[PDB]
Amino acid sequence: NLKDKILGVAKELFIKNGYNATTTGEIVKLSESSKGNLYYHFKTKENLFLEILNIEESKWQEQWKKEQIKAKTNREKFYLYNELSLTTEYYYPLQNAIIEFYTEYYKTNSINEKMNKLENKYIDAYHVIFKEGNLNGEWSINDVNAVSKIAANAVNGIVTFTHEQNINERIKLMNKFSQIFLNGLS
Amino acid sequence: NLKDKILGVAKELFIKNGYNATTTGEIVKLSESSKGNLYYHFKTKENLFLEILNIEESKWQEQWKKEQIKAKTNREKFYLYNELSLTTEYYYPLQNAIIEFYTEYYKTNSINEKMNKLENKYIDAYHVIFKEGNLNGEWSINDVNAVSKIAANAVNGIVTFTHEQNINERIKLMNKFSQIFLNGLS
Ligand SMILES: N=C(N)c1ccc(/N=N\Nc2ccc(C(=N)N)cc2)cc1
Repeated sequence: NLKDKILGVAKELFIKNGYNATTTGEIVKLSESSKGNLYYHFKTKENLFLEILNIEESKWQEQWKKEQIKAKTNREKFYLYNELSLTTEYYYPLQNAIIEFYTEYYKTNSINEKMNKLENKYIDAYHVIFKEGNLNGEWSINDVNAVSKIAANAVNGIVTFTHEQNINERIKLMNKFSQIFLNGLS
Repeated sequence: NLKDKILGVAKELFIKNGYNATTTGEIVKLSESSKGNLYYHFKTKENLFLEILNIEESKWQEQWKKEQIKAKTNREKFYLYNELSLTTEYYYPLQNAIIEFYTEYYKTNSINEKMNKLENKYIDAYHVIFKEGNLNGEWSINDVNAVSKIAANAVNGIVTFTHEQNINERIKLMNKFSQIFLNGLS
């Protein structure tokens, strides 16, 4: 709990003021903890942030798990998951601190390491969809892992580098993509 | 040179660090110049940055012109463009910085105007490729502009969120993408 309290307050601090501006000092006092406790649990702000990202990652899976029920077939799960990724991030408060964190620790392979363990989790989503899709003759892919890293990053790029147009156009495009992509698998 | 020497340093700081990560003070102190210098050419930081992007963009589209000749069909031009994006030292290595600048300056329409004019060069390459492919009868695209934006963004995605993996593993994925994508266009 004192650990959970820290992660909760930290999450809010990062949202209201960003990664860089937020100090462990603030986190320490606001969660009524201590530098020692914070160190014992996370060692560094970087690690603390990675753990928040971890928790967020879990919630996203939990969400997806109950959200994918609206998609009977994997084809649909592909469509839905990509659309969800696009819409939910449009209003994800932590997104900014993440940008800040990423573009701040992508030079050090230290933190860059644990981040892939994290990204892998986001790719599993696809992995499952593509594997499951195979065992249902929805398509036939022999290099799942591959196609999965692709869908993951292709989708993230569409979500990340299309910031300017109205939300409908985006969803329209993202869907066009899921269509094209799922078609090139046949 | 002077102006051109600034652009050179800034370009490095924007990559080696980030948009926000680097300030007008750094660029100056690390160029033997002084504060009250940048004006007629570099009035503001957002101006200096947008300038760098303009450069890198044109240096890349040019390299592509002097390299796409090795691709007889447009099908091959697509693969080729996507592969090179992984190896070039232009534009793409500044995507991280762009992301920040785009999510922290997409309000003042004074930017989104010029900022988006730069987004047309980005998707143009695919525009030409996809459009020409229609004439060359290699495929049948109706919503070229959409596909171009989609391909462009999808690719930037595979390029940006994999910069920490075996450079050849990347080429591999990217090629699998190009394959998957084009096969979907028909
Ligand atoms: N195949 C991967 N390594 C991979 C998989 C999933 C993934 N997901 N998101 N990545 C990601 C990367 C950067 C940002 C950002 N700060 N703009 C946001 C998200 C990123 C990378």
